Amino acid sequence: GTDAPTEAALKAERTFMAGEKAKPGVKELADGILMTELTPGTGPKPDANGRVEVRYVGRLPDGKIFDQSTQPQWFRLDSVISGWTSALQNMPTGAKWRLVIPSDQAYGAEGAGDLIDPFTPLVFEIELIAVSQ
Repeated sequence: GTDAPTEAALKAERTFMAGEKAKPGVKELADGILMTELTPGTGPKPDANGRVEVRYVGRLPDGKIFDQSTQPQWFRLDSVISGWTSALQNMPTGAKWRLVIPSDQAYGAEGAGDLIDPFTPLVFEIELIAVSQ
């Protein structure tokens, strides 16, 4: 119910992100997003202004699920957090990816009220079911 000093919160985010970056098989995509491939795919990749149909689980660094799909769900890439916009352009239909997204590519300093604190990196597991224009 109260915010950690930026100094401490930023340090915690940086050490979390650096730890994830060092893990085996992790690829650093644009803008600091870290990807681990659970399952490869060989289908189409989405355009920056296209749509993705996904299953997903979104977690805080301590594991807490803050949002998840209940069925495959369509999103516009130009209308989601910027970490999805950039990272998912790399993702072929059929793949299952783990993404670790720095807070400046997610909800940043503002967070999401009391649901996501300022300076919180996010961990997603995403299955790409389909893409479209």
